[PDB]
Order: sequence, then structure tokens, then C-alpha cells
Amino acid sequence: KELKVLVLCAGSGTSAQLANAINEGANLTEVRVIANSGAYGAHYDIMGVYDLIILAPQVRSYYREMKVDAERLGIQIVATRGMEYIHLTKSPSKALQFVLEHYQ
Repeated sequence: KELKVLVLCAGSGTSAQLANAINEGANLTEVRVIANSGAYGAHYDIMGVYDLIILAPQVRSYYREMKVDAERLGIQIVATRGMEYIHLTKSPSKALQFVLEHYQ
């Protein structure tokens, strides 16, 4: 199966920056990964479709509660901080590596 990644932000659209980087890295490297983006709060019914959910910096405060929500489905959850996240958005290769290192 293709690895399914959801990047969530607080609605600024910053999540799309990381989804795009992941997808470009996946495409160029020819690895089976797709990333989508969305707003935190639109995810409660769709989260089970995904294997890995990445919180953008501005939704880091929801990490603990999202981990509890993830526990019934065994979804991997990762939170990011600002400098880390922005560096990933600028590097498809690093963005892809980040995804895979968080889904071993």
C-alpha cells in the first residue's frame, strides 16, 4: 500500500507547503507516498484514512489530544517546531526522509 500522510495546520495554508515538498520528494525518488493538507478540526472523520499525521508548528498544542485520538487506529502522529518545519518545506529530499523516518 501507498503510505498516506496528512499535514494539518491552523488554516493559514502552511500545511500545503510541507505536503507539496513531501509529494515532490516522493515523485522524484519514486517512493510510494502521498501527502495531503488540511485544517485541524476538519480531520476527525478522515484521520483513519491516513498512516501518518504531521502537525504544523501552529497546531503543536493539539499533539497530546491527537495522540489519544490516534490510539484506536494505531496512526503515527508527529509534531513539528518552526525552524524544523520550514527547513523541510524547502527540501523535498529532507521532507520525504522525515516522513519515512517517522513511519518505520
